[PDB]
Amino acid sequence: ADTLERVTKIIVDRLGVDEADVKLEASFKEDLGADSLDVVELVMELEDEFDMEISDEDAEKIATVGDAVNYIQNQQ
Repeated sequence: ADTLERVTKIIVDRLGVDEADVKLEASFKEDLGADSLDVVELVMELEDEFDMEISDEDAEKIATVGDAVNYIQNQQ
């Protein structure tokens, strides 16, 4: 609930560009054209929002940025 919307504000406001590029099924690089840095970089600020241990290996090896969102619900 607050997690998704929270991450959505972080992802969208960041990799969303015009509020739409954000996509869980997207690899955050070839789908909505995103830089691997800003991508996992946005998931790092995300780990600080809900206090998580997402490292650069998470957002990168994670099934998808969305899984990162699912990663937060797994801690709640």
